[PDB]
Amino acid sequence: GSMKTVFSPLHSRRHVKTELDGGLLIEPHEKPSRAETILARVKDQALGEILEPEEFGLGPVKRVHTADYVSFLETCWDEWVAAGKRGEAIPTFWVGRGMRARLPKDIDGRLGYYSLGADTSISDGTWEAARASANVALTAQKLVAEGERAAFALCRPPGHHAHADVFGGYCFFNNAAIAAQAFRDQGYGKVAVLDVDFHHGNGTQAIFYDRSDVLTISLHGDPDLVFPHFLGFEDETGEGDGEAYNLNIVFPPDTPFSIWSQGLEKACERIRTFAPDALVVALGVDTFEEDPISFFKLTSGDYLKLGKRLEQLGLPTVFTMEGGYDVDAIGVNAVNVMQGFEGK
Amino acid sequence: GPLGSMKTVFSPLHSRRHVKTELDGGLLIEPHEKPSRAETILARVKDQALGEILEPEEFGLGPVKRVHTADYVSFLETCWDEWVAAGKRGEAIPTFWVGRGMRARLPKDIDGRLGYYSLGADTSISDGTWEAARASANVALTAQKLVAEGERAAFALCRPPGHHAHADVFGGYCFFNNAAIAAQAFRDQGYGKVAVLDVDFHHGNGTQAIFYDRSDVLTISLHGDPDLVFPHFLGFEDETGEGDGEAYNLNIVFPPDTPFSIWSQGLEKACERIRTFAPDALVVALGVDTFEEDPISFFKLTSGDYLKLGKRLEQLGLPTVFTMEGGYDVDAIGVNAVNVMQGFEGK
Ligand SMILES: NCCCNCCCCCC(O)(O)C(F)(F)F
Ligand SMILES: NCCCNCCCCCC(O)(O)C(F)(F)F
Ligand SMILES: [K+]
Ligand SMILES: [K+]
Ligand SMILES: [K+]
Ligand SMILES: [K+]
Ligand SMILES: [Mg+2]
Ligand SMILES: [Mg+2]
Ligand SMILES: [Mg+2]
Ligand SMILES: [Mg+2]
Ligand SMILES: [Zn+2]
Ligand SMILES: [Zn+2]
Repeated sequence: GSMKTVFSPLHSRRHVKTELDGGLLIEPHEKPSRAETILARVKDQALGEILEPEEFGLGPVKRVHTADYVSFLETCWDEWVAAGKRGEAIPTFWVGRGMRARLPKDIDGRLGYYSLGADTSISDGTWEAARASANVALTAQKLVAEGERAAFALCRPPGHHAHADVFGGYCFFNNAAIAAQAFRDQGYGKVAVLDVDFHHGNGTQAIFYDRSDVLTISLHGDPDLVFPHFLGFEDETGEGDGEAYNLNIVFPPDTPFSIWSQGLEKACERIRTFAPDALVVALGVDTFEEDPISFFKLTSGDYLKLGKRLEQLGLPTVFTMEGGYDVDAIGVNAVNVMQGFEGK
Repeated sequence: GPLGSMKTVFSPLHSRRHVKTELDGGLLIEPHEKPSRAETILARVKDQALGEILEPEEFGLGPVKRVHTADYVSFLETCWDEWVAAGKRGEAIPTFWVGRGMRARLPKDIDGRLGYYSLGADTSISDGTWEAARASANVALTAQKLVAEGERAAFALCRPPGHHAHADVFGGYCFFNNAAIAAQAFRDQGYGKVAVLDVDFHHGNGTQAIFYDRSDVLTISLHGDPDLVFPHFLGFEDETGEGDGEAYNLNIVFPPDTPFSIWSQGLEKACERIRTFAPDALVVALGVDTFEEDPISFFKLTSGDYLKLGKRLEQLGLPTVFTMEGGYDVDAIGVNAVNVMQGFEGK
């Protein structure tokens, strides 16, 4: 069975040089070779047709992200350079506990207001790559809505950590949330977003937190121990009409696929009772045993089983690429999910 | 000239805080809040024979914990050790924090705790930060005791500074809110009410937050517009307190190129608010980064204006503790800070 992949070469326009890590500025983990290695394996395995995204404009993006946030991402680098800063655009101050969530005028204050971390430098081309990556997800969703059983959105930058008006965790536009909202806007009554990336999809959770029409599930490492730290706990089950439409399943270091799979089954069962009309899978392969910044122990073969189990949900499915940082295996791992899904 | 009567408290342990990196404009550069700041001010204290100089008494963490939460104090004692133990190779700097929409929930990992307890990433923690912050609170508390025991005023030559630290948040180069700690010590010793006046260029956000719902401590700050400058998310003029504290916080905000003539009009307003409040003691959070030559200032105070500031503060007629806050160590840093004390003493 074949599956189409949407890939944009514009991802390379985001090529930052610094990442704040352990008190030093290091080479960034979320680097362009990630997207190129997955794309190469897609070709090598003849998974299916590869296409460039169509341009949907900011309309579908602003169905999820606030107008102010979108404007800020467009002008942030220019404002940063104009203000005389010499590094890449990195937050120095933020709304600390006890302060007001009030938007200030200065670039440093806006940059903290709209962020949850300092590891996600902004520079020239970030706006364009974030736009292109959102259009990648939207093209995959159009492919599925127009007849494809599934499509692979090879997004870079990733998306699942981005709130309606907060960037961080290498994410700017929540590609999965945008594709989910695209389904809803096109008449799909109910959408599930399943987050199998190693880290919590905190952005997706926040975006739909008070809603029952989009079910949000994430499996991830314990946020007591890893990013995002301040969301992702198992007591976060929604609010208002969204109560019982968010589900976090956390795991500790050294978790093997046998145990992680038990969490997947719980997720799948919650999807079954929810009975959605479409599925968005925010796919990260940083659950891999050789991932440099994560502590699960999945093997490359386990990604074939993952894709097989997702296919058994029987839903229209859009895969949005999130994390995964072992550059030798990232291509093999991600395409294995797709090949698993296609019965291979 | 003869030795004056304004005593200065100074701890050599301030040099235990001596960090190598500061995040600024996307670069890790040499920090702006250097040990030479306190040494150069101290040299002017000696050179002007302002008064006796003494080392602080050790008061212990008790008076610190009248202002700061126990969890936060424990965090600052262990932060460096936890950071090294987790394998980080740089100084201890927040990478993630409680962004809008996330929970104010304390996590286990050192990275999460660093972010939970911080409002900024320009304030690296390293070895000796705990000890220097402790010594600096003791500097303020020794100054408070000197005034409680009979002195009209004393100068707490604190480093690191304190006015940006909340009960459980550090940032803006500050760890323990020395001014607040001294204000609470006045209160704990039977002074019915205390006013804390912040003349540093930046908003005293920590002090405001600490007493924000209280009427027994009046908090006033003059500062550059937080729309433009740190701390950005507090310090606006509509923050007037809450609950019992309503009308007991006053922020006085100024734009770029503000001259002493206009800054003094806000100082007159602050002094009037202190007069009708009628406190039993006054704590002045003194920054000299209002100086026209301070690299982060956009006020136009001259060195002579600091003499006029000190004279005006004396006219309040209050028992007064000065805690040293900000001010870059351009050549005149000590001239300017000590000018405040000499003007208070009648120069
Ligand atoms: N310098 C310190 C950064 C350490 N790592 C932060 C964890 C972010 C996880 C990102 C991800 O993998 O979930 C995404 F897909 F969004 F990129
Ligand atoms: N790399 C970014 C830091 C730029 N600096 C602005 C905020 C520092 C204000 C501190 C102060 O002057 O109020 C204190 F008294 F605490 F020292
Ligand atoms: K996840
Ligand atoms: K939901
Ligand atoms: K001030
Ligand atoms: K107050
Ligand atoms: Mg600024
Ligand atoms: Mg390897
Ligand atoms: Mg950590
Ligand atoms: Mg009275
Ligand atoms: Zn991840
Ligand atoms: Zn200052």
